[PDB]
Amino acid sequence: AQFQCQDDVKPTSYTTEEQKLVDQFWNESLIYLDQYLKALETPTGQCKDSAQATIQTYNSETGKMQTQCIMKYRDVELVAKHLKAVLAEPDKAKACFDPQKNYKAFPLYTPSAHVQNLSATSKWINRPLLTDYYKKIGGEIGAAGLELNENFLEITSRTDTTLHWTKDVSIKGLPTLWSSVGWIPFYAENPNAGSDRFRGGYLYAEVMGPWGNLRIKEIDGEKVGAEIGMTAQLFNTSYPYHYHHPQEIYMTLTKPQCIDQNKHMVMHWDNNQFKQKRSDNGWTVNIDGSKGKWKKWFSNQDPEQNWLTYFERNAIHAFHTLEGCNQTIKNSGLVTVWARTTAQDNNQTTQLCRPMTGAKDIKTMKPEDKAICDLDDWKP
Ligand SMILES: [Zn+2]
Repeated sequence: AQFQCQDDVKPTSYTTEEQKLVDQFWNESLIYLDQYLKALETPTGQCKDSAQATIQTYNSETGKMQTQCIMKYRDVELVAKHLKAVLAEPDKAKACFDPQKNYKAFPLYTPSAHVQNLSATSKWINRPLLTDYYKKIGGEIGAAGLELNENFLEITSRTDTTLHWTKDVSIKGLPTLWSSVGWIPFYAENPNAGSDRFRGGYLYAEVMGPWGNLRIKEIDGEKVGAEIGMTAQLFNTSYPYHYHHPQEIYMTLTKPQCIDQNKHMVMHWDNNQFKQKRSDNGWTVNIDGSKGKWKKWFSNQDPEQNWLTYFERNAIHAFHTLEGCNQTIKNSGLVTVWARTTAQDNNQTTQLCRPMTGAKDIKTMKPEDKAICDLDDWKP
């Protein structure tokens, strides 16, 4: 196959010892990608040819969860094809690999000096520390950021990888990958993103994709859609209702301490539990989960049974860690393998829904508060 790298991939020269730090990063990236591919293709549940993914947590017609074999989505098949191409010719793919040591597009971080010391690669890359970043921010957002990032290793290690992976893709098994990939406090500065604690308590990182360490534009002329990485969300937070054009895949790593520690919702935008009004080339979706009505909509996440979900375009979703033993645990959260399948078409923006009662209630958003989601049409 012929690989074309993204535009911001600038060939570079490494010293002998530098090249060893890049190679360990690269080898664990390949393991991660290979395990990702096996997780897509290995049959689970009642699916014969690929993994069984949740696609709606509440189907309005059956009143039950709704499911699909994930490789039936053409975009997922293409991700699998391009991962196979990478794994078959890794020296060619490596030309598109960059540790992002001096990456200009925006700041990338390492949680803490403790995480930085898990690998010589991370120490050499020497990203800014999130512990420093949140100490400067201060306030309730900083307090949450410090809690998450000072305990990042313990939170991201509380994972059970033995059921749907054949290798430990967590920070314990791939410490160079997890300590060296660029972590992003994506909501720390977003005044629309719900509570202060959720904002300081959220992180994601990208291994492969238009902003990852592996940045392939095209393989054999096909636009590479795959965007693959990981997320960490601190316990006792609620990720507000949100949606976007690109399809999305989540694989739950966290082993929960109660069945309902980590709840998620995924609902198709035209699900009859919501109210939809056509807007200008879009839809206004009103969500009313008040007075207990939201509970039907949320399902528990765990790394054995309910480990995999697939989000069709503009599907409304939420990640909720307020219930149950979230009022009792510490140094915990929700950690996942995260991916999108169509990162190079349509609008990549993660859209946040807004409270029906206006901006005054952003900081208390949770599944029971009424919300409005302003969806936009996407291109066929
Ligand atoms: Zn999403």
